[PDB]
Amino acid sequence: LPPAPKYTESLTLNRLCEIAQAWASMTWEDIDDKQLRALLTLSAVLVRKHSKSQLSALCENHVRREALAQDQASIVLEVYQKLHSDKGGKFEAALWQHWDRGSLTLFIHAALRAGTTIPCESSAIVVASIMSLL
Amino acid sequence: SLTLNRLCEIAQAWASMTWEDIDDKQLRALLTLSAVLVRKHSKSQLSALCENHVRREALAQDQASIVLEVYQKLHSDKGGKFEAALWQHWDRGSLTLFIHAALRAGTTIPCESSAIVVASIMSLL
Repeated sequence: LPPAPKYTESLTLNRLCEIAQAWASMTWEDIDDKQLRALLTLSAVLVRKHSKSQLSALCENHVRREALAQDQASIVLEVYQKLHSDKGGKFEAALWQHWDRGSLTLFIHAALRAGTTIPCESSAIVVASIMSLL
Repeated sequence: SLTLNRLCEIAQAWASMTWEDIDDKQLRALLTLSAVLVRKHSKSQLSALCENHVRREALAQDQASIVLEVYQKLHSDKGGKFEAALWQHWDRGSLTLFIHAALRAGTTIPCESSAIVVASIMSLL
């Protein structure tokens, strides 16, 4: 336990969140693959900003807003876990090249909706503690 | 509830205000806010926080290691264990300055070290 110390436009966490939420609330009926590829990277990073305790939370926000069968519910949770653990973009890259690009679009979009919408902290006493600052 | 976005709006609102008139109740909540916010950054960016924290505080490199240690131990923390130890062990002033610098640095460093990931995400602004 260590002693106390003795005496334009960057991608801050705040801006990551504003981008993710801005795009999550849009309709994507005109995006090219460059925008989708970037949305994929945004969504993988956004997942990694959540604690893994909350991984399940994202998934089952995702399952409910998209009305998925246990078939895809299982797959969705595994994808969130493989993105949360992803190193060097290996799994992300596999997703981009191998998944059907339209189902990958639906997944990316629902992932941005879940990341900007679930609580980032499960413990209610931490939630109340932080929210007392107003 | 406490989404990532509102966690950030809170941390940014408080980092940019002056705490010359806050009680220990507000400070204790602020320490918790900064531990959560540190945990939102990837572990590779810990050093970035450290260097911002040192440079904005005009701290000797002597202290840099100590500062980085605190960041890592806040980043590791489960059950608020280390957070609690820190709170009761450090004096109010050292703790105020560190928490405040942590809210400035946490809301302002890039959250991603890779320039290609950064350019890709920033193509959507």
